[PDB]
Amino acid sequence: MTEIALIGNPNSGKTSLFNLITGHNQRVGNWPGVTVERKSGLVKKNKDLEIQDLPGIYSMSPYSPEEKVARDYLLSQRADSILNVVDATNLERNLYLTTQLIETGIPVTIALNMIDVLDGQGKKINVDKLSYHLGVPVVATSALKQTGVDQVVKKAAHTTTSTVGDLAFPIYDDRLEAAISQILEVLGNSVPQRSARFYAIKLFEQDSLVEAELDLSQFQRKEIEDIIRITEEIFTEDAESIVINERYAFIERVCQMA
Ligand SMILES: Nc1nc2c(ncn2[C@@H]2O[C@H](COP(=O)(O)OP(=O)(O)O)[C@@H](O)[C@H]2O)c(=O)[nH]1
Repeated sequence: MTEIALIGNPNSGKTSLFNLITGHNQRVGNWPGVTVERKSGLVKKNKDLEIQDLPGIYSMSPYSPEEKVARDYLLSQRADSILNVVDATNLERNLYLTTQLIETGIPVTIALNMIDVLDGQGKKINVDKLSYHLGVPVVATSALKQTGVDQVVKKAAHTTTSTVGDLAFPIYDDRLEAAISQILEVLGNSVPQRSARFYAIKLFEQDSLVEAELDLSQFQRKEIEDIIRITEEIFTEDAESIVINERYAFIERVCQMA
């Protein structure tokens, strides 16, 4: 019925949560022809929902096979929803992947895990103000104390590709936004409308996998090269770095509440 994808940074509490949600309704196996573990399973309480676990990754780079597995699954549109496990204690760095996940076009829910530790240190997070400015639902969870779990799985199940109409994509500096829009318009119907922005930013970044597994015309390829060149001249920096700078700048802007 409903396909929810669990993903986040290594040691954010993925396995911990995954175990509490699925119980022993788990199946361990293979991603095709890749030396990467594949596990999935039914939600213990709502048996019509299935959770597909994804590799612990810091970002959708084209290098490690763990990230090719994650990129491919989330762009296959098999998942109805993305349940993002975020470490509360290292909130800033965790959101880096989050911004990339949102761009896939599959609705993202944040399980702000390890909320118990946050209290011990003294640091606080405004869950309401964070959620709104980030544009995604945020449910504080603790895999230790076992709080927020059922509340986040419920949120995830109701935040799907068939429920969500308006998807707030992280808006960056106008100069980069001009480029994304220029790449998008040129792409036309060559990319899935949902994943359009993911592919657009990946083409700007000059991503190996995206370019290779996309049959773009001579006209399209030339136009995308021009846009990249001029944007590099405007920012006086390479395309990969403009995007990295823009993600963190957005992350600090969102942390105007935290
Ligand atoms: N205090 C606290 N610890 C947690 C919580 N969730 C996970 N952990 C701890 O995080 C460590 C790694 O958990 P794990 O699920 O393997 O992280 P993963 O690599 O994302 O799967 C373990 O030692 C857990 O005790 C939590 O909500 N609160």
